[PDB]
Amino acid sequence: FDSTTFVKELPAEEKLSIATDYSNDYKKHKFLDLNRPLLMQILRSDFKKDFYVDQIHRPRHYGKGSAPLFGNFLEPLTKTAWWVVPVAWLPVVVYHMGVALKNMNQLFACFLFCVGVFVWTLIEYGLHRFLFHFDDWLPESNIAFATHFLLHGCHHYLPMDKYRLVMPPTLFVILCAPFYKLVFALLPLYWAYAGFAGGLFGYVCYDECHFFLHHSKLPPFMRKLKKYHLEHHYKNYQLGFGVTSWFWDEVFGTYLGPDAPLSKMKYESGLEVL
Ligand SMILES: CCCCCCCCO[C@@H]1O[C@H](CO)[C@@H](O)[C@H](O)[C@H]1O
Ligand SMILES: CCCCCCCCO[C@@H]1O[C@H](CO)[C@@H](O)[C@H](O)[C@H]1O
Ligand SMILES: CCCCCCCCO[C@@H]1O[C@H](CO)[C@@H](O)[C@H](O)[C@H]1O
Ligand SMILES: CCCCCCCCO[C@@H]1O[C@H](CO)[C@@H](O)[C@H](O)[C@H]1O
Ligand SMILES: CCCCCCCCO[C@@H]1O[C@H](CO)[C@@H](O)[C@H](O)[C@H]1O
Ligand SMILES: CCCCCCCCO[C@@H]1O[C@H](CO)[C@@H](O)[C@H](O)[C@H]1O
Ligand SMILES: CCCCCCCCCCCCC
Ligand SMILES: CCCCCCCCCCCCC
Ligand SMILES: [Zn+2]
Ligand SMILES: [Zn+2]
Repeated sequence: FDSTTFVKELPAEEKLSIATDYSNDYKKHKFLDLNRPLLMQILRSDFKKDFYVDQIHRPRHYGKGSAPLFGNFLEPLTKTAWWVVPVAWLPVVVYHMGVALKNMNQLFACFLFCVGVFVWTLIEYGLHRFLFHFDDWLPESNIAFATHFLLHGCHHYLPMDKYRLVMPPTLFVILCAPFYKLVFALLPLYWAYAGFAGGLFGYVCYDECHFFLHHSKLPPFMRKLKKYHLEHHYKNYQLGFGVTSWFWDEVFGTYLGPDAPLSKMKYESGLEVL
C-alpha cells in the first residue's frame, strides 16, 4: 500500500512501480517534494542527519519517468542506462587484460584476473556497507547528505528509477582512480594489468547484475538473489550488502535471513516517535 513502510515479506512486483502521489507525500512526511528538483532541495534543507537517513531509505516512485535532480541543463548527467557500464568499461577490461597476456605467463595472468574478480566482491561488500550506508555515522551537514544521496541514497529513495541505478562513469572514475593507483603502485606492472582488468570486470558484472535484479524477471537460479537484494531495499538496509552474492554477508555476519527484523522508521510527519 504505502511504499515508505518496510514489509516482512515483499509485495507484488507491480506494487513496486506504483507512482507516488507527490503532494500527499510531501505533506505527509515533510521530506522532499518529488515535483521539484531534489538536489538543491537537499543542499538548502533544515534536516538533521537522523531524519535524512530515516527518510531517504523509505522508497518512493516517480512513475514511468525520472525525477529531476537539477531540473536544468545538467540533468542529462544524472541519467545513465544499464548498457552504459558495459560499453564504457569492457573495452578497458579487454585492453588491460590483452596487455598482460602478451607480456606475462598467460596462465598466471588468467589467475590474477580471477583474484581481481574476487577482490571486487569484497570491495562491493565494503563500499556498499561502509561508504554507501554511512548513514548514522553522517555529519550534520547538507553537503554530506547530498554526497550520500548521489552515491547511493537516491537509489534507495527511488529503487525503480531505471536511469539512476547503475553508476555514472563520471562518478565511477572518481572512486576507481584510487584503486587503479594502488594496484599499479603495489603489484608488478603486468600483474596490475591482469589484476585491474579482473577487478574492473567484476565491477561491470556487479552493476549489470544490480540493474537486472530490480528491472527483470531473471532465470530461476538468480531469482532468489533477487529476493535477497530486494529485501535490502524493502525490509532491512542494515543487512544484505552483497548483491552479486551474500558470501561476504555470511562471512561478516550481515546475512539477510528470513526472520531478520524490519528497519526502524524513526520519524513520522516530520517528528520523531518517543
Ligand atoms: C554530478 C555528476 C552526476 C551525478 C549523477 C547522480 C546520479 C547518482 O547515481 C548513483 O550512482 C551511484 C554510484 O556512483 C550508485 O550507487 C547509485 O545507485 C546511483 O543512484
Ligand atoms: C551492451 C550493448 C547493448 C545494446 C543496446 C541494447 C538495446 C537497448 O534497448 C533499450 O532498452 C531500454 C531499457 O531501459 C529501453 O527503455 C529502450 O526502449 C530500449 O531501446
Ligand atoms: C554484460 C551485459 C549483460 C546484460 C545483457 C542483458 C540483455 C538484456 O536484454 C535487454 O533487456 C532490457 C531490459 O532492461 C530490455 O529493455 C531490452 O529490450 C533487452 O534487449
Ligand atoms: C551502444 C548504444 C546503445 C544505444 C541504446 C539505445 C537506448 C537509447 O535510445 C533511446 O533512449 C531514449 C531516451 O529518451 C529512450 O526513451 C528509448 O527507450 C531508447 O531507445
Ligand atoms: C562479481 C561477479 C562474479 C560473482 C561471484 C559470486 C557469484 C556466485 O553466484 C552464485 O553462485 C552459486 C553457486 O553456489 C549459485 O548457486 C547461484 O545461482 C549464483 O547466484
Ligand atoms: C552479470 C550479468 C547479470 C545479468 C544477467 C541476467 C540478465 C537477465 O536479463 C534478461 O534478459 C532477457 C533478454 O532480453 C530478457 O528477456 C529477460 O526478461 C531478462 O530477465
Ligand atoms: C580507469 C579508472 C580511472 C583511472 C584513473 C587514472 C588515474 C591517473 C593514473 C596516472 C597518474 C597520473 C598522475
Ligand atoms: C589483485 C588486485 C585487484 C584490484 C581490483 C581493483 C578493482 C577496481 C574497481 C574499483 C571500483 C570502485 C567502485
Ligand atoms: Zn538496489
Ligand atoms: Zn543499499
